Amino acid sequence: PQITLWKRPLVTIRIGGQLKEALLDTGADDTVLEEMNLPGKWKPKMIGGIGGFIKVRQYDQIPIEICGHKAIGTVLVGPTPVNIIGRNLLTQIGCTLNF
Amino acid sequence: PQITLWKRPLVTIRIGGQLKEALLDTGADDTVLEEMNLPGKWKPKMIGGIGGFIKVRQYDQIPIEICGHKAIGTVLVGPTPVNIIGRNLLTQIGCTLNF
Ligand SMILES: CC[C@H](C)CN(C[C@@H](O)[C@H](Cc1ccccc1)NC(=O)OC[C@H](C)C(=O)OC)S(=O)(=O)c1ccc(OC)cc1
Repeated sequence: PQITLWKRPLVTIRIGGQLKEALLDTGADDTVLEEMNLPGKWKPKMIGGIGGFIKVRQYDQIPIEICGHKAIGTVLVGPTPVNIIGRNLLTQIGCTLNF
Repeated sequence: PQITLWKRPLVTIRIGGQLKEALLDTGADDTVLEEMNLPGKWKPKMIGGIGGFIKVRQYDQIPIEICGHKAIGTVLVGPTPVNIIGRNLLTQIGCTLNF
């Protein structure tokens, strides 16, 4: 598909047995999801953006389906105001910027 | 061009006669550049990201040439972690997401 940018590029993702709305975010190196109690091991991490840093939990090898395209990789979980699909998963679903 | 996402989508922009590197950021509503001087009146504004809120200066109707494509629109200036081209200008240059 092609997604224009008049509005936020929110799409449906499926992770850990839940469907969620998330931004397709070319400015995000990593994928950052709203607080959720995912199973398995994790590592603490702090990530920085506008306003400063937040603390997140890094889960690896998590299956995430994005608009019917399967992905698997690292997901960071923490108190973000929006779910963010970052480049680590965008590349896996074949996403490019075009102009 | 078509830009893949295995690396950060950084491009050269021209603004006020100066060349800068900036990130094509589909998760940013607005364009925000690190501290710099721009001519004309500005309005104080606050914007919020993953780490909270910052104060910025809002300059309106500013020409920016982004990887050879012309835009004229709102540019925020303040303590962003990196130079960001957001959707307000991405739309002007005809940028879409494709997968
Ligand atoms: C440093 C470049 C940018 C700021 C990184 N961020 C991605 C941005 O696309 C980020 C995504 C986001 C949107 C809304 C609320 C919170 C986050 N955009 C963002 O902060 O936009 C804030 C507002 C809406 C704006 O337009 O400001 C100019 S991030 O902070 O969300 C982020 C940081 C590290 C990551 O992985 C290491 C992933 C995401």
